[PDB]
Amino acid sequence: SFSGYLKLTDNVYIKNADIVEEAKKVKPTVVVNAANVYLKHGGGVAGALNKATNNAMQVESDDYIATNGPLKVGGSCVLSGHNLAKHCLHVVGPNVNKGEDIQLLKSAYENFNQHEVLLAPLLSAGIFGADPIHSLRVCVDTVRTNVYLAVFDKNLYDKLVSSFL
Ligand SMILES: Cn1cnc2ccc([C@H]3CCC[C@H]3C(=O)O)cc21
Repeated sequence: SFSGYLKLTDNVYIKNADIVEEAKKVKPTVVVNAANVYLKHGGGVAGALNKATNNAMQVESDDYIATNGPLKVGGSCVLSGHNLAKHCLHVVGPNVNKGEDIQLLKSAYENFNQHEVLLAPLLSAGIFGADPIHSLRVCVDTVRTNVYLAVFDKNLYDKLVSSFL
């Protein structure tokens, strides 16, 4: 099971870890990808998860978009977790660097409530351009299921713990 996490609330846990390395160790039922609407997994968490699957995540994702069209910002889809997890929940948080509405971050975290336990990154933070302190606050105030957050950047992890209310 999950180890070395700091408990933040009744249901939210956090650790300074690379989500690919965590997924390889734990083999969680669900790993969350920080996806975009086209499921083009180029960089950040998505680029890292897809590389760890030897591009199988991108081949599956292209077939999903060909059949279904793009996701909505704030939406999600459940696809295979390949060699990392049973499932991958691809969730699209708003990208502030593309000018998207930060108010959609709560809708994006609501997708997590459809799963009892998840390994996840902070949505909309990192290269998506939003404040990670705000993303952690929306996560705690929105997700009711058990979420294990992997924060890759050590300096960011220390900042998030020290500023958590
Ligand atoms: C590259 N990579 C691997 N595992 C990750 C988990 C998280 C992240 C990003 C998501 C937004 C906040 C940022 C971070 O926690 O440092 C990137 C990762």
